[PDB]
Formats: sequence, C-alpha cells, structure tokens
Amino acid sequence: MRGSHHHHHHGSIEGRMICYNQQSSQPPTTKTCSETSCYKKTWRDHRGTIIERGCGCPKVKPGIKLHCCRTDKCNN
Repeated sequence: MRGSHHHHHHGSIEGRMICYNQQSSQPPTTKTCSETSCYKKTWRDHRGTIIERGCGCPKVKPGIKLHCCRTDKCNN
C-alpha cells in the first residue's frame, strides 16, 4: 500500500528526468540523467560499510548488492 510514486498532469517541454546520487557522507543530491537505469548498491571497503547510488548499471565486483530501476528517483 502506497508503494507507487506521486505524479501529475503535464503540458511543458520534455526535459531530462532528475535522478539522484546520495552517499554515506553526502546529502540527498539531484541531477539530470538518461542512462539505461538509475540505481542502489552497498558493500564493505576501507571506509567501512559504504552506501551508494547514481545514474548507470555496468557490471560490478562480487559481494556488492546491486539493484537498478529505469528512471529518476524510481530506484530510491
């Protein structure tokens, strides 16, 4: 229940979708992207357990927990 996002009526120019890229030291931070997906992933590294997201979904190193949705905040 309430799993779907909020969306509204439209009539302005088709500008790029705003993804975001927030990180375990950096605020909820936005940008325009048109990669094949926007994503979420997490692993253990020199800094400890670090938290990651950005635009794009290339192959990763083993033990990283990758997930990647098509547009904007749709991964979150």
